[PDB]
Amino acid sequence: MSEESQAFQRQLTALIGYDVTDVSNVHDDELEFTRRGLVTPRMAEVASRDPKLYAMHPWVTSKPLPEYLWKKIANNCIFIVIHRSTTSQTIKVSPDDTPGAILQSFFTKMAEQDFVLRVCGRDEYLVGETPIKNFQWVRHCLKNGEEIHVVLDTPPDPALDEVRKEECDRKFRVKIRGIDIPVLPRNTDLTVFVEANIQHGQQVLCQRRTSPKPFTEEVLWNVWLEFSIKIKDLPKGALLNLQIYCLLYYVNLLLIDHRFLLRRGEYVLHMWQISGFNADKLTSATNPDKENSMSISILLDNHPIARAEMPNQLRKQLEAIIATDPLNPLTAEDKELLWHFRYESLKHPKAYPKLFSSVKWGQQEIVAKTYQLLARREVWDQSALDVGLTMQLLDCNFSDENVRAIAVQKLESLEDDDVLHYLLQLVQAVKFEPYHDSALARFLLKRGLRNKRIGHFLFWFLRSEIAQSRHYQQRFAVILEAYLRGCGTAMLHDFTQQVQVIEMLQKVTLDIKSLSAEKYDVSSQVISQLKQKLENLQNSQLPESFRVPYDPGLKAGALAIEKCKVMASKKKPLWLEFKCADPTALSNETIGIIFKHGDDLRQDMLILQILRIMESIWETESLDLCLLPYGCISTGDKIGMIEIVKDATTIAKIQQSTVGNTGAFKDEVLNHWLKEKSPTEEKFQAAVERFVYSCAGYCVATFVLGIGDRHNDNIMITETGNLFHIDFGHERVPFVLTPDFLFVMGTSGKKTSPHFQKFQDICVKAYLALRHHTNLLIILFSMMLMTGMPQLTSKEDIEYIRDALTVGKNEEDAKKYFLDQIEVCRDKGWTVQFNWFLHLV
Ligand SMILES: Cc1nc(N)ncc1-c1nc(N2CCOCC2)c2sc(CN3CCN(S(C)(=O)=O)CC3)cc2n1
Repeated sequence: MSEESQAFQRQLTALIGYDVTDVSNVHDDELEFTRRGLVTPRMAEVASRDPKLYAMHPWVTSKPLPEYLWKKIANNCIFIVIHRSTTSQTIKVSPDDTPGAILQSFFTKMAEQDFVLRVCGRDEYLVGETPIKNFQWVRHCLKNGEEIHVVLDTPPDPALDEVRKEECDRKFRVKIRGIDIPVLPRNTDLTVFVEANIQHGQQVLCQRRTSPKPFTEEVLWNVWLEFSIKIKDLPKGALLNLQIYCLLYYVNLLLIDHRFLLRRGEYVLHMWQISGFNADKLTSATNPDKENSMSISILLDNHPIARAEMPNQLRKQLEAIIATDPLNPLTAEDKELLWHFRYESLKHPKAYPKLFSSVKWGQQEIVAKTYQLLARREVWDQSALDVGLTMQLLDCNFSDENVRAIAVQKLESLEDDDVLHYLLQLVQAVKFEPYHDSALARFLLKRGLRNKRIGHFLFWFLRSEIAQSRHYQQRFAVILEAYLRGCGTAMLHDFTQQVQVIEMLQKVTLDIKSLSAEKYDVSSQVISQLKQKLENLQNSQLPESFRVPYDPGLKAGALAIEKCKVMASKKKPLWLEFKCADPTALSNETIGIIFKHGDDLRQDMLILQILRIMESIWETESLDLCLLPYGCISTGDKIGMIEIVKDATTIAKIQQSTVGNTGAFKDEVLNHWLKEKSPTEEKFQAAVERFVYSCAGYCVATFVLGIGDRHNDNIMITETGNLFHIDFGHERVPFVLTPDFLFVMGTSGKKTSPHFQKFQDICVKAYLALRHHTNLLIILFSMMLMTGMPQLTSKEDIEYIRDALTVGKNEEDAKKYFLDQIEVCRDKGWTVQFNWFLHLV
């Protein structure tokens, strides 16, 4: 390597948080093979992308402009203000106008083709052949009733984006020699055995055990486990799962490797423990900690890898099967039915998941017929993209390259707008890939290199996992390094600044938790310290500026120390606020961010993101439920940052405001509070207006996910009437619709107001509109559970959501069912709200 070539990797490693060159936690070369694998897709994409558009990353959408935003223009005319030094002219514009089309208009109307229309305050540009109606920023503006302010400045230089110059029939069998652990201790000497399983996509193909022996730090068997599957019947991506019961430890090994070579020889694998089903169990990675872990020792010794129409009534039997949720499990009679009629099943795209689950992948001949089936793909290829189907075929139930590859094929037609919607879940879905290199891994790579916004979020999502997942940090690290090597020095520089900032801040956050009561209230001595230490960074540490990781358009400047604090929580998160480093920004409002250690924010991200998906699903049907999914990025182990929504108050505090007698609750306060924060009667009804939708919004969403049973503290509202929930870190009620809410709406205990009619009316559309994507939500959710929560019941836990969405019912029985939830609120008022801790001591 070149000397300076090695100062780079060094750079890359500290941007990643893992050393992708290290080879001390491998027993083969699949990861290095995969660094090399991706060089071609990396370069292929770097080469093909437009320098000048990649530079500006215009945020754009082909979707139609929703009905609700259409009424927001009663004139087929849009007002775009333009700024240059002092003065600023305003220009009438048409929804269909174009950036070029108005730079030209601007010059004409003025008593040249080498500038650009940027936004004030942001690195967000209005550039390229898009209708102005189709720029995200513009659609966001019309929503909130804000003028569209744009500065005329010169395009950024593609030079800065430059990328550094790239330089038998034998039954299979396995010999278990022994296990070994440095220190077992627990209590009683329960016997112990191994469980050797041959798995494909969680499907078990075969199973064997060893004579149970009482637990001792060393245990030797020398035993050959004689499997039933034939060496030649082994399918690609087939794991030898090895397990230790007394379930204490597990480890995996791909039996067929990354060059289609059957595995062979001695292996000494270091096993993972079990914390007092989920995707960590599937990992091909071994435990880096070779000092404390249990160890299994094994030996392989065993290469290649080369008409008629249905009756009228089975057809119906089949169509029934195909017409059922992603969970409703298949019986052998189902499975044999889908298979005998592979070809009729193939004419229906929605059958595909179920159909490829009906494959016996422990048989060369039947896998072989499957690929023939995949060959003749005319009908799948033609179909519209169902992100649901696509995702179901990427989950843990499929471990065949070819199945998975045809799903990723289907993603290719997603525009960035949508890639951003599903990016997080796709990145988590990489966990279910048998092999480090993969269609999906290469697709995520392509799309981040093609679009700086996707590149940005892709970086954090990957860095988030590497940082806190030993099971997958290796595989993800290889993919990030892949990314980082083609994003350009422009971006590499932003990531370096961002990584600096957050690391300094995370120092400050933990040092503050250590110095404070186990929970009780911030001392004055903390307020001193916190402000003191921030100033101690504000000088010659904190970089000048940095992109806000949850909003990469926004560049934070210097801290506003006066406005910083430690939050009186229980953990001690930081309430930090920054000046905006952009002078062009037509405001003085700071950029608030919270920094928390002690909550696993990955759950929060996952939830915030589903929330976004919901908001776009209602977009498809012309509905706007005014959610407020604030930004929240996970950065490390139980540690990350959070956006501060401006001018929002907890509902707890608006109640607790008036005495706040631990729980004496009054129905009047909210509506009063709104008028206080509303100077004119005008802006008030607009607040009541929003509340209705915002409230309606969260009632539906919150219920569906089964996180609707929450305390006051964790629900906030803006001075401007937007209600929202927070803190989605992990008798009853369906959701929170307290009498104080209903008061704003007009009701007061088993009555009906004009606005409450409205409320119900909204909720029902919203509930119905979501059921139009039942499949989508069931798959997103269940994937959430496997890759995001603790170890879950791969039946019991997920089952809730099916019920919530009232699967297998008509719209009436379902609308009814929801209205009944509305009622269980009006029957319990404050009771569990009041019950929300009456427990304290
Ligand atoms: C902590 C946390 N963890 C997780 N995972 N998720 C969310 C939150 C979270 N986020 C908040 N945001 C501020 C508004 O924008 C959105 C975020 C707030 S405000 C609050 C009310 N408070 C403001 C006043 N103070 S104080 C005196 O500490 O400043 C009490 C807390 C508690 C709270 N908790």
